[PDB]
Amino acid sequence: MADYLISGGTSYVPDDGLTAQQLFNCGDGLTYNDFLILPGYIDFTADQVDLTSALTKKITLKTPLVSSPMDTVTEAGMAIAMALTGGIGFIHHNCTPEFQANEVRKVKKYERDYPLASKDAKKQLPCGAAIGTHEDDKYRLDLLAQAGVDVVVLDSSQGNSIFQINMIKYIKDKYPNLQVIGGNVVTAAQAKNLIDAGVDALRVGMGSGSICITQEVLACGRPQATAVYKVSEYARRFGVPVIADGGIQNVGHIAKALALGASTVMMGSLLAATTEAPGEYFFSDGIRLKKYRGMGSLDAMDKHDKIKVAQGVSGAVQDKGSIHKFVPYLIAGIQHSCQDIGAKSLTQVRAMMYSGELKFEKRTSSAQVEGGVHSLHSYEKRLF
Amino acid sequence: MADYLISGGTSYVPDDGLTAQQLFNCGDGLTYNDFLILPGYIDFTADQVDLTSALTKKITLKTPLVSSPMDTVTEAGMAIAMALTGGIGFIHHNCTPEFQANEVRKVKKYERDYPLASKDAKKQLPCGAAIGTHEDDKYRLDLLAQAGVDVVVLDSSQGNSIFQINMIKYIKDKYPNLQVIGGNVVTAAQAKNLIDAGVDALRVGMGSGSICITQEVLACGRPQATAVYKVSEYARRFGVPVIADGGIQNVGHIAKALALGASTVMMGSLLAATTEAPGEYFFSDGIRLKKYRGMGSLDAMDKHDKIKVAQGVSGAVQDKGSIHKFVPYLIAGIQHSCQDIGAKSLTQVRAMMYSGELKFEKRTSSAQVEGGVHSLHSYEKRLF
Amino acid sequence: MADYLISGGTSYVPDDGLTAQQLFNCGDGLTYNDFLILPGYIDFTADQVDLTSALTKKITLKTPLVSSPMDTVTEAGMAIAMALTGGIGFIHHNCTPEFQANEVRKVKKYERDYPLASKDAKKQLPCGAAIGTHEDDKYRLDLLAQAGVDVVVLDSSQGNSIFQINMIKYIKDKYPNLQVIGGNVVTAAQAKNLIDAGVDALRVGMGSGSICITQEVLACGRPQATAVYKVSEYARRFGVPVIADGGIQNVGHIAKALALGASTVMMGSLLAATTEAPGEYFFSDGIRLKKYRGMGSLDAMDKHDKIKVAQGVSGAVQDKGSIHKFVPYLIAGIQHSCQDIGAKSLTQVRAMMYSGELKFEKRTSSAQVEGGVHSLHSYEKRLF
Amino acid sequence: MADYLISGGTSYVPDDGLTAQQLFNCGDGLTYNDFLILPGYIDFTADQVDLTSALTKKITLKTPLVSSPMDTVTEAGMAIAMALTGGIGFIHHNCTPEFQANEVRKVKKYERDYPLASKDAKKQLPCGAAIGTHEDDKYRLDLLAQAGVDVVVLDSSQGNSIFQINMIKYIKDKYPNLQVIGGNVVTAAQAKNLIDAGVDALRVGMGSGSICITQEVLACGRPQATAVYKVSEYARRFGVPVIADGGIQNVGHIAKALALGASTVMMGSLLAATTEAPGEYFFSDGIRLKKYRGMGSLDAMDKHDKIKVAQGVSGAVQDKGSIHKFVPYLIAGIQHSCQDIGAKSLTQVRAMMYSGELKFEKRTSSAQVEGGVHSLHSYEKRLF
Ligand SMILES: NC(=O)c1ccc[n+]([C@@H]2O[C@H](COP(=O)([O-])OP(=O)(O)OC[C@H]3O[C@@H](n4cnc5c(N)ncnc54)[C@H](O)[C@@H]3O)[C@@H](O)[C@H]2O)c1
Ligand SMILES: NC(=O)c1ccc[n+]([C@@H]2O[C@H](COP(=O)([O-])OP(=O)(O)OC[C@H]3O[C@@H](n4cnc5c(N)ncnc54)[C@H](O)[C@@H]3O)[C@@H](O)[C@H]2O)c1
Ligand SMILES: NC(=O)c1ccc[n+]([C@@H]2O[C@H](COP(=O)([O-])OP(=O)(O)OC[C@H]3O[C@@H](n4cnc5c(N)ncnc54)[C@H](O)[C@@H]3O)[C@@H](O)[C@H]2O)c1
Ligand SMILES: NC(=O)c1ccc[n+]([C@@H]2O[C@H](COP(=O)([O-])OP(=O)(O)OC[C@H]3O[C@@H](n4cnc5c(N)ncnc54)[C@H](O)[C@@H]3O)[C@@H](O)[C@H]2O)c1
Ligand SMILES: *c1nc2c(ncn2[C@@H]2O[C@H](COP(=O)(O)O)[C@@H](O)[C@H]2O)c(=O)[nH]1
Ligand SMILES: *c1nc2c(ncn2[C@@H]2O[C@H](COP(=O)(O)O)[C@@H](O)[C@H]2O)c(=O)[nH]1
Ligand SMILES: *c1nc2c(ncn2[C@@H]2O[C@H](COP(=O)(O)O)[C@@H](O)[C@H]2O)c(=O)[nH]1
Ligand SMILES: *c1nc2c(ncn2[C@@H]2O[C@H](COP(=O)(O)O)[C@@H](O)[C@H]2O)c(=O)[nH]1
Repeated sequence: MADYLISGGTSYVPDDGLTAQQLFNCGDGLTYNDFLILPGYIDFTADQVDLTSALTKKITLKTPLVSSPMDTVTEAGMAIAMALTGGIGFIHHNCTPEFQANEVRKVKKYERDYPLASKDAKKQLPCGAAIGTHEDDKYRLDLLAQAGVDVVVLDSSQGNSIFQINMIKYIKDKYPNLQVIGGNVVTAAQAKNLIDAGVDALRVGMGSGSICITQEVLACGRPQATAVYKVSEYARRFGVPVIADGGIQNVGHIAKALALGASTVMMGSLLAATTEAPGEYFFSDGIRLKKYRGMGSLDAMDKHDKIKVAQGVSGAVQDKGSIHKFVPYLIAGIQHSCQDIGAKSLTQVRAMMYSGELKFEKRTSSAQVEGGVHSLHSYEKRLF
Repeated sequence: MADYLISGGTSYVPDDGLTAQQLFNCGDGLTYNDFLILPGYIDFTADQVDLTSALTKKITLKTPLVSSPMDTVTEAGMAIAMALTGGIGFIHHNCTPEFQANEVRKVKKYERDYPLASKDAKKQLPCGAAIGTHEDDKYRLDLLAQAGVDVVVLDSSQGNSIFQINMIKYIKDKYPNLQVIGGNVVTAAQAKNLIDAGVDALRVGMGSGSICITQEVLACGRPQATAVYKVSEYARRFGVPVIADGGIQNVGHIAKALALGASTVMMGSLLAATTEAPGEYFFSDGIRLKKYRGMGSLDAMDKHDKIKVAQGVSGAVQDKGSIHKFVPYLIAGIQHSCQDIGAKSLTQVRAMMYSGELKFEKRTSSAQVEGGVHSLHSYEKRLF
Repeated sequence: MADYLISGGTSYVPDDGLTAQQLFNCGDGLTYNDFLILPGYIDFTADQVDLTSALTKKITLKTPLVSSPMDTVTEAGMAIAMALTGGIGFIHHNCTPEFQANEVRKVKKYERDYPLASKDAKKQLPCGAAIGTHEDDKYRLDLLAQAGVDVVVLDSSQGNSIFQINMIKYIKDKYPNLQVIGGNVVTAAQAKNLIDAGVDALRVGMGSGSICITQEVLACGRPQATAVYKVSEYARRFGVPVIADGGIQNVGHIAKALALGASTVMMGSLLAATTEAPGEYFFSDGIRLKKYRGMGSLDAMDKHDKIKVAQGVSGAVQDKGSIHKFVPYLIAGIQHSCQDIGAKSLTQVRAMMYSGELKFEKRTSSAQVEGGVHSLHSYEKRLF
Repeated sequence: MADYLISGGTSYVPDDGLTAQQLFNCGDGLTYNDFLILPGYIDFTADQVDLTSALTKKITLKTPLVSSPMDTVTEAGMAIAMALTGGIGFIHHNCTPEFQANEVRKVKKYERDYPLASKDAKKQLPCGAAIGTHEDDKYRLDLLAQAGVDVVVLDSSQGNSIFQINMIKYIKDKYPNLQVIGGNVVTAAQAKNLIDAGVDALRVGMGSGSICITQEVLACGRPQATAVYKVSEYARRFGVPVIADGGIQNVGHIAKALALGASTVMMGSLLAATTEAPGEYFFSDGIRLKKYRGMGSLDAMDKHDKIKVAQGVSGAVQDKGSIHKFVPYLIAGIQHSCQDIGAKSLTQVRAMMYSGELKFEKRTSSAQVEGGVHSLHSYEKRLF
């Protein structure tokens, strides 16, 4: 009976790799490409992995994927597609309040099989919308609330402000049933103020986005993986989920963001130039392209005698096809990643991470080269 | 559903204190008085604590207490008392083989209520006996095996020898059903050789005993708490329990030895001058005393023209009363200690320790003074 | 204008010594004698130091001193004396509920000048009382509430239990206006559970008391200075004050406990054998003495067939005179200590400590010897 | 009253990121791109940020921007433009003394709206001029003093020399009212000698300039961010401001230099190929360009048989437009950066930095890639 009595089953496991706490205690400003998750023990098949995810304190999704509130990413079409694949879309506010409300209404009234489709308590697709922290945003909010919006995100580069805190309080007084997402934040100190003010989730990231130049221009921000880990670890103490926002370039980045403590992942460029994204396709040197621009680029700010300091750029992204084809690929990828690290659900991934059972490893520059494609004359990379 | 979905229950727990791995990675030669166990969460009562303990790979006891094979500690009387209170005694070999075998026979034929009493498969009290690693010990072993001994301990200060390894192999060939305890060892390197040779448990400790001067004379040994932790951590990988032997002065020391990975605790001085211990009581300045001596003292070695290098001393210990009164006090103490640290069983204490959930703290010299009785003119310390 | 413009006043200050965060990040189990506070800048006189202190979330005292709920320390006489000198006393519960309630009534109805005297909203002296976590303590609590008690302390060695959490909830439901002190705790993990359950203050300390042997017997506890710093730092986040309890031997210890984050300091032995303490004076070899005993000593437990594991001892303490003479000395000492470290109030001491402005230094053993009296043939130590 | 009494307001702030002292204690030779400033708490608008800056002990500017004394950067036109936008220009000395004095006189006699325009006590634009440390520089200094120059910079790659110290003493004897800037220095040891000799400011930087090859040729220099932090921290003790000189490529670099302790920032390439810069525009492959060269390049040294060891290169820089359009953009950028990090003035930025309230983070190579523009097919970067 010694085989059981020494340690209560709870067998010996050789200690290899670093816990997340150790990896991010080193003070290096790590981001996603700087580390790997070590593989675990596999006892099940990839199709059994559950991706149920908390968007806010009270809104639950079938998948962890959400589309960013950007005028080249999310309108009613994108919101409908993401809700049907089991996520959610946030409708941008670079438009008039009535226009934005009409987009919300199209999503709320919408209606080749969608077992994961997100619904509210009335069998309607959920829809989010963005607002600012200026005075006219109160009227915009009233119209959105009337359209039946399910959650609003307070859209700012630096959410730890008197303006955002006042707006949060105004909302939680006038609309007690509305869920509010605050941000963007990258530190626990910012997160504390926003959680004290009553947000139901946090949007995490500053300057990591593909179109962002805030770190270069204003010298302020944080490496994204560290930002996600630190804010998630703080917000977990109060039961507040975090949306990891910016710098997602592939399925591995999604999996890493979730393993570091995020509950949902927001995507910009990775959903741009899909069919459901707004704007028209164009051609340049034989490649199909669609515009994709920062909300702080001059063109986006000139969308309605003083210096305007641009914080984003305006570019183009290559065609990706349909959301209905692309999102299943991401889902299958995340499921395979969970299987490799030995977890039956995203909830269990994060539980293993906080308990120290999940292990990580740094990657030097040579290790990143080794990790990519190398030593070939030519190749084709087809993902699915 | 976020309250569950973020981390799967598995709530936030502030990080305070050191894991055992961290405490013993510091390289300080710590022993028992140098550290404390931090308190945990209490959900049950002390009388519900289960003290079931593995003595060997195949022998299980109701309590973790065993009496040392010393000619001032354990003969048939002590062995019977410890078996009745739920532990075991090891009969010493500073005597003729027929004498030792007769002691074993008295224990095996023995027979105010003993629900914890240790039994074998034939409703008989279990009994251990010590042997050396010289040639005549083979004949001594034959007699002990005929008397029906349940386990033998190979009695040496430094068990990692060709002599002990040969004796272990001889025993495991001639008596395949006999359990063998090897030792004493204080390092993983020694433990590896003995476990490879096929021992069913390890006796841990060198120079920590109350009567021992081996560290002073031969400069060889180890601080006991470190020795127990290191050897237990190695032996756990192969399912081999360890007996922590030497330097136990009180119930806190017992609890610490068990929390560091030991399965059973051996006691010398703490059981000397009990009524069941051999030898007669005497008086010296109005105090009742009984002799207690090291097996490597000159008097013990003169018990059967060359230098004899003594490794122990010969002294006297104050009267303690009956084993039947004293052992219940130790049991109640260990149960209260487990309750304070939040464990329902010794198995769960060790599981918590290896998983990092159990936390520890060092104690400076001022901290040890603060921990003891201080700032009083006089006092009486009555333990139970 | 550079003299101002470079750093906004905020002059250069050479970096010397360790912040508290650094001192307690080292992992050594430090207690009070292991460190010193470095002196600061003096701009005022000692008599201007304000000692206003928070006892609970809603009870404020003129001084930080409280008397322990022990049957050799605090009854109505001690409670009246401590309330008159600007602190508070907690009446012990090693007595019948009616007896305890009568003590509370004597304090509440009491009535050579006391500008610091503690009062409640009705110009009555405040009074605390201790209760246990067993079922009959509910009836004891009802009687105490009727007597008009202002605060109750839940009296346990290990407060992080289902029993204490249930009792706290029962109290906060039946008596919403009663302040409740939970404990004893020594870790942030324990503090989290108790703060979540709704305590208004925390009692900190396990095994540090002069009469305590818990660390020796049960191996569980913590060095007191570390315990105070860690729990205070956690409890500060939720606005919960801590009472530092046990191991206070002099004014320097009081000052250190307050600088480490405690709001009030509890005293046992240091108030025993005062005139107001219960029990009679006796003589032993020409010294005047009074009994002082742990609440977990056998005699205290035999105050009304099973092992009782003692956790305290029973001793005697030398006569100290009157509380009305002794407490002013402690007050003057604390004020001088604050002046030396450059703080106008205890609140400002703790603010400096948390901001890193207050600096500390470790003391080796030789440093502690040098710090005490040395190099003399004889001496008299008269404190005031 | 506990909410105030525990810590005196002075709320809890989660500890995230590194202080500047910690960031530069690591011994890595960091420069600007290696780190970020973490965002703080915003309570005000960007247009309220005050950029008042100390140029010397006694000269104060409305903005922290100064133009470098280089013959492709600063003559009378540039000096007038920078003084009108609230900064200052230093006229180069690669010319005859009478020529340089005539430039100074044009600035001193000069005359939209310029609310920030720098003035002296006589309502005249301030003007600086560079001199060397050779004997003929004494006569050059006499002419400059007669032209009414307000400050002189002693122009050297390595200012910690007997020549520079003698020249400083000569100046402070013959012209007690003239402000003197010494440099360039990169270490506290050099700064000590120059401050002891009586300089009123320090020019910091060696080899970081865009046109500089000193680090490659002579192996001597320092990474610029470390140089600025170290020298600023030393010079602050004596009330001496530092000008951060070299390697400024964008607004984020300016903000970082100021947050590390610099009072003003000097710019070379970033002001070259402006309209006010001397030299003519030319075309090369359809791009408008203007020459920009190091003062230690062969062409600059051949401006008046022996090896000349070049320390700079000679190149061309793309057209930037007018100083009057470009400088407002930098000003607005610096103000937004201060707002993001939560400071109402540059003085407050540095106060937060020295007090440990301002926090920083390192950036790995992957973090720098993530910080830039990525994951796009094409883009346009328009800054304002
Ligand atoms: N790193 C990022 O995540 C990031 C970075 C840059 C821009 N963006 C995006 O670009 C867009 C612009 O964001 P932004 O940060 O400029 O936010 P914003 O437009 O709300 O802020 C503009 C400026 O006005 C101030 N302001 C805000 N509310 C105010 C009020 N009520 N009264 C007075 N002043 C007020 C802000 O503090 C800020 O200085 C947003 O959509 C944002 O999401 C994101
Ligand atoms: N620290 C401790 O735990 C400790 C220390 C000293 C003594 N003791 C006790 O004192 C007693 C003395 O034991 P010991 O350690 O002296 O061991 P031991 O009496 O078996 O050995 C005595 C010496 O003889 C050698 N030897 C052993 N077997 C041999 C063989 N077959 N052929 C040739 N040489 C052989 C040993 O290696 C050793 O040098 C034991 O009861 C022991 O438990 C214990
Ligand atoms: N280090 C210290 O601070 C310290 C140490 C020892 C004793 N003491 C003092 O001595 C006295 C003894 O306190 P104690 O710690 O023994 O606590 P206690 O007397 O309340 O508990 C005795 C035992 O009964 C259990 N128990 C408590 N409430 C229960 C309930 N409702 N149902 C079932 N079981 C319950 C406890 O968990 C504990 O094991 C107290 O006055 C205490 O303050 C203090
Ligand atoms: N890293 C930089 O900041 C940097 C680097 C290289 C060049 N520069 C610039 O290029 C130009 C060249 O400057 P430099 O550093 O060559 O200094 P410099 O021209 O004054 O010195 C040239 C050499 O002559 C020596 N010298 C100087 N004064 C002397 C005296 N009175 N008597 C005898 N010898 C003397 C110097 O020590 C040096 O070895 C300057 O405008 C400088 O600002 C700057
Ligand atoms: C910086 N960041 C900006 C800007 N507009 C939006 N954003 C942020 O980027 C995210 C998208 O990043 P991708 O990497 O493309 O997925 C958005 O969600 C938002 O947080 C901007 O102008 N400057
Ligand atoms: C050193 N150690 C010795 C000797 N004889 C026995 N022992 C060891 O001491 C243990 C008992 O220690 P206590 O602290 O009294 O409980 C024994 O079990 C054995 O391991 C000796 O001569 N020298
Ligand atoms: C251990 N600790 C005990 C016991 N009774 C009370 N206490 C604790 O000691 C404190 C007093 O300590 P001093 O150092 O004398 O001031 C009490 O307040 C309580 O916390 C006991 O039996 N065992
Ligand atoms: C090295 N450094 C040189 C030389 N001439 C001037 N300088 C330095 O460079 C600064 C300008 O740097 P940018 O990065 O263009 O702004 C000047 O202010 C001066 O310190 C040289 O020949 N070699």
